[PDB]
This record gives sequence, C-alpha cells and structure tokens, in this order.
Amino acid sequence: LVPRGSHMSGATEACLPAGQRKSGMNINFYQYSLKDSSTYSNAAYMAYGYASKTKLGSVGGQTDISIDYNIPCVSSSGTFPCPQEDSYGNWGCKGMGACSNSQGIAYWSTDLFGFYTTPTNVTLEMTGYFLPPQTGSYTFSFATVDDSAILSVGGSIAFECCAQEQPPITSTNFTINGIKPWDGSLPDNITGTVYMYAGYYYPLKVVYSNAVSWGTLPISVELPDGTTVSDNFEGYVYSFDDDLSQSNCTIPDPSIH
Ligand SMILES: OC[C@H]1O[C@H](OC[C@H]2O[C@H](O)[C@@H](O)[C@@H](O[C@H]3O[C@H](CO)[C@@H](O)[C@H](O)[C@@H]3O[C@H]3O[C@H](CO)[C@@H](O)[C@H](O)[C@@H]3O)[C@@H]2O)[C@@H](O)[C@@H](O)[C@@H]1O
Ligand SMILES: [Ca+2]
Ligand SMILES: [Ca+2]
Ligand SMILES: [Cl-]
Ligand code: NA
Ligand code: NA
Repeated sequence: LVPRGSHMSGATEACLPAGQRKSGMNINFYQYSLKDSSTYSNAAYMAYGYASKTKLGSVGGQTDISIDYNIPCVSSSGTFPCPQEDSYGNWGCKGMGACSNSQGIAYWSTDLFGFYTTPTNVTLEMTGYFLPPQTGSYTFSFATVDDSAILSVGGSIAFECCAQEQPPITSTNFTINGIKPWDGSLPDNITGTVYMYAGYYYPLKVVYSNAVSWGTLPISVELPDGTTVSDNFEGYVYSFDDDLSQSNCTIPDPSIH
C-alpha cells in the first residue's frame, strides 16, 4: 500500500516552510585575506569557520549565482576587465596591450552580486532552498573552481529547516567538495548528485572563496529530464525568513511524507 522508503534512512532531508517565499538566494560576504593560500583549504573553514571572520554585508534575492570575476587591465585605452584566458606576458590583455597594474593587489568592484567589496579576496555564503519541479536525480556541478568552494544540499547538511538565517551548521558532508587542496589544484567538472522529491524545499548552501586576482565558479544542475540549468537558477531557488517556531517544518524522509 505504501512505498518502502529509501534504505537505511538514506533520503535527503527536506523542508516545507509555511511563510512568505522570496525569489532567490541570500549572499553573505566575509573577510578573506589577500594572498592567503591556506585558510580556504580547511573543511571546517569552508563549512562554517568563514562566519568567524568579519561579516562585510549581504545581498538578497539572487537568482544568477555563478561567479566570473575578472581583474582590471589598466591599458592605453582605459581600464577594462581582462578575461583570464586573454592575459599574457608580464602582463597584457589581448586587444588591450600591456597592463600597467599589478595582478597581486586587492581590487574593489560591484561585480559580485552588486555588492561593493574586494572580489580578489573574499568569502561568500549563498543560502536558500532548491525546489525540484521533477522527482529524480539532480546532478549539481562546478565547471571549475578558482579558488575554493563547496556546495551542500539537504536539511542538517546545508542548514536547518526554517532556519536559513542562523549561523552556519558544522556539517562537512559536502555535496560538492571543491576545497583547494594543500598540494595544488583540483580537476574540472566536479559534481555531486542528490535524489529529490518534487515540491519539497531542499536547503542549499554554496561557500566560495577567492584569495587573489580572478574568481570563477560556474554553477549548473542537470535535471531528471536530462536538461541542464546553468548560472541563472530563477524558478528553482528561494529564501524564507527564519521561523524556528514552525514545528512541522522538517521532512526527514520525503518519500514517505
Ligand atoms: O605561466 C604563468 C607564469 O608562470 C610562472 O609564474 C608562475 C607563478 O609565479 C607565482 O607564484 C605567481 O606569480 C603566480 O601568479 C598567480 O598568483 C599570484 C599571487 O601570488 C597572482 O597575483 C596571479 O594573478 C596568479 O594568480 C593565478 O593563480 C592563483 C592561485 O592559484 C589564482 O587564485 C588566480 O585566480 C590566478 O589563476 C604565477 O602563476 C612564470 O614563468 C611567469 O613568467 C608566468 O607568467
Ligand atoms: Ca538537524
Ligand atoms: Ca583567484
Ligand atoms: Cl594585445
Ligand atoms: Na573569467
Ligand atoms: Na575593470
């Protein structure tokens, strides 16, 4: 008469928040030191230790969540962002000539979500809930990572149901571990799969850090129907203000709810 449930309580925890839904993710920004090539290599830091550093500010309602930050080239014709693959020599930017500025200093810009900060050296935390329209397997991916990132899905993994705005939880059970290894870079097209049931809200956390110059995090998901959603997650990601009083908010096992 009923489904048997995923084996060994293996279903990912989801949520049914009852409050006012808002489109998009919240992005919190935290201090990260220029040219610090070690802090971001610790799992504890990328899961929650980032929030022990100074919080710089925040922006809400973000649906286009990929990162593609290019440093300036101060050129003969003005100052323009340089795609990393167009940088050359010591140094110039293709179509611009030689650049007079250093690749090794901090730069200030609104390129990350409109928030004025130093995209060269920062950590950010994206939170919200992913709403699957289809029941099945979802494959999240980072096409590349510069410098360090994680993605976590699920209640008690990304954050607690109905508690999006709380200090980070301590889970290191990342869905995608894109942490910069101690020994030098990771492979591209890093991925993690989650089985999701339609209509339930799945906590989603992305933590991303840049230590110097370029920053890159192209985020995608492959849906059960085999199509891919890249960069702009409008229609899939939502936020809810905390409601720690909502007793029934956590769905430990969506296949038997
Ligand atoms: O062929 C390129 C380069 O090769 C040799 O130089 C190698 C490296 O020398 C140093 O360690 C640094 O200059 C590296 O440059 C990276 O790091 C500095 C910070 O120390 C950045 O200012 C610079 O933009 C560059 O950053 C890249 O790597 C970072 C760490 O992985 C990323 O965070 C960043 O986004 C970017 O990808 C040099 O690469 C020499 O032969 C030299 O002549 C050549 O130009
Ligand atoms: Ca819990
Ligand atoms: Ca970088
Ligand atoms: Cl050129
Ligand atoms: Na880029
Ligand atoms: Na610029």
